[PDB]
Amino acid sequence: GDLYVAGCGVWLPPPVTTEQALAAGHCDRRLASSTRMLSVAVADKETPAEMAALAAQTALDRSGVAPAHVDLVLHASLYFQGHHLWAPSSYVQRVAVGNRCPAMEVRQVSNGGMAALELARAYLLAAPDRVAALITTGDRMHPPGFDRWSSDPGTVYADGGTALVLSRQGGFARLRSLVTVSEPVLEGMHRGGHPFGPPSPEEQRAVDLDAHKRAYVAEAGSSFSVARVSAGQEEALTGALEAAGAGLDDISRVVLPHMGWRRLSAAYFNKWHIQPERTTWEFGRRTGHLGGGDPIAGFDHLVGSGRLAPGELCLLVSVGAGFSWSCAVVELLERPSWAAA
Amino acid sequence: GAPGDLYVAGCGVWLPPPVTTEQALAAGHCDRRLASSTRMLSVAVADKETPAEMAALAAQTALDRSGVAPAHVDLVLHASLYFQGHHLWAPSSYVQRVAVGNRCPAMEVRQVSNGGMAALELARAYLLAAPDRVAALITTGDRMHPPGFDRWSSDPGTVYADGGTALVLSRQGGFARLRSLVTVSEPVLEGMHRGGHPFGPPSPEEQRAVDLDAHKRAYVAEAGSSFSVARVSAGQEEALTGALEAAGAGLDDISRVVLPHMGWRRLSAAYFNKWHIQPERTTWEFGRRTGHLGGGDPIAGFDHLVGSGRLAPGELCLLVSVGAGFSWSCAVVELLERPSWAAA
Repeated sequence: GDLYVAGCGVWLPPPVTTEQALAAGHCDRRLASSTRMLSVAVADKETPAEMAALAAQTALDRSGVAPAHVDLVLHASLYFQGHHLWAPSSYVQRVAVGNRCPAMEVRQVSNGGMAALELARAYLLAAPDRVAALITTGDRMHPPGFDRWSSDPGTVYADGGTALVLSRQGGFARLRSLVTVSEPVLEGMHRGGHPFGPPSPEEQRAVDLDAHKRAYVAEAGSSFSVARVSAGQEEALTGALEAAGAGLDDISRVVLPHMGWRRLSAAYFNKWHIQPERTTWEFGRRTGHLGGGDPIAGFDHLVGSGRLAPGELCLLVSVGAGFSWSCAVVELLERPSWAAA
Repeated sequence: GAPGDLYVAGCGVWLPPPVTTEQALAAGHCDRRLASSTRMLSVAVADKETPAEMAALAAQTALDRSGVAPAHVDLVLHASLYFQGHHLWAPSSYVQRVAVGNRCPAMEVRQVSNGGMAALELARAYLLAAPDRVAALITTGDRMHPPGFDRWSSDPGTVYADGGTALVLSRQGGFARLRSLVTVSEPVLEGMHRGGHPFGPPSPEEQRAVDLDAHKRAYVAEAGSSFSVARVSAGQEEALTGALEAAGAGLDDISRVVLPHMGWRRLSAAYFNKWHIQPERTTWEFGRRTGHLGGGDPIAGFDHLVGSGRLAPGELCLLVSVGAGFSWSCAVVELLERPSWAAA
């Protein structure tokens, strides 16, 4: 009883070029060069749930699934959703679905999209009469709290929404495997306070992940850190491929996080020895890191541009602070009508 | 019991020291009118502890009491409704590192004040979706401090507490059985807790001091007071009746009702004068000394009832929870035995 992907979609605001960022002083020459980012999607006034809802409408329309058959709505994100004590998943449900199933947030930092997929799968499988689930992501990474170029140097953060419709009934792709790996010993890498003590008091101040990474490594050790990160990634990869009865050579396209060149090279290209041309590198480098929606955006790009053929397998690769890793193997069954040739 | 029965195997809270209404009056946080309308006696307030800390502390109590091995914890879910202290950081992973020490998936679930029950819904699904799974840990934690939040006036009529709660859910066994759990959603009401047009897109970000009363008035003006009240009422009724019917029970069959830790005025309008039940049959006295624990009230309330021996074997408990959105969850829980951590 494998599940299906029935629809997917994105809403991306207009790109800002690396050239404009250089001219505005947001990016410097070394950072442009190390990341090799071409542009990043940047929202003027659209808010995260707004962008999530626009993406959901597209994904639902494409899926053909009726509102009455959406049994769950999960909205994932990693940054402030705009209003405290307010329900962004309810906005998404109101705007994009119009139905009355449960709607809630799921977060797992940059692995939020896949985390929601894990829980949505369980939800659909937990009762015989359930049909589809809507997963969305949305984030808006603006000043003063965040610097999309320098809060986490090496990765350039985008504004935008993504959505996927998961179904037990049918769809244009089959979810062949989905595996999540957890190394919570690394949780201290993304906060202040002692890595093996309680979190430091809250600031305030703009997000600065580099400062926390340096402190974590100083305490835990560089060798320990790198090895444990590599191990988690390896476990998710191998876990997902084995569960689908596949090897990396059987994968036609790999959906990777939208990190800069140097990070992807270290984590993936020079590690697994896969070619960048077989991945979503070119798409990601124009888009930026979409909170927890990268693997949805990248899969959506691959399918919509006809780069994936019936019977071909796609590997989704996602990671977030925590750390958590998810990999999934998806088999494309048919080219959907919204796709290009 | 039967296969697919779910049980509460453990629970616990971590509550920081109470600040009395008197202290709040003296300090200017509260005026005598709010004190009188809410009838609050005290609220749990943390000095230095952060939300995941309090969650992990509560989780340690709940896991120890449950006697469930870390290897048998198949999922960790952490619910909350306010800033967790560090952006792009994983509070659920902190809870996992500190309180569980294992490698199952750990994530956050949020549904505002209904978060604990939303996490319970997904925990239940996760456990039932695979034959081999055993237990799941659910935690809540929140720290409602200035300058971002005013626990007495950010949402007048409810006084917010700092603290953590936790519950261990199991397919294997426990001291209580989950007889039903039902969640209701009325998303037409989402605009009530935000700026922007209630039926248009949200207004730009507001990290600033939270002020719900302002957004609520705006909603009612556009949507209509009559519409607003009726839809809130209907959602609450659907969750209640759905949970009772699913359990084979009527309200008369319920020994204790776990209510949100709201102020007396809000509880009277939504529950006491509507359902015609007595405060003594609810967690009113506990809540009025505790305050609104983010999405964790029904866990703290159930924990209180079991821990103080108020609930007896064979008796049924009704959990009542609600959050902005709006979302409602009700659950019927049957106490099977008095656990060893309880008194009589």
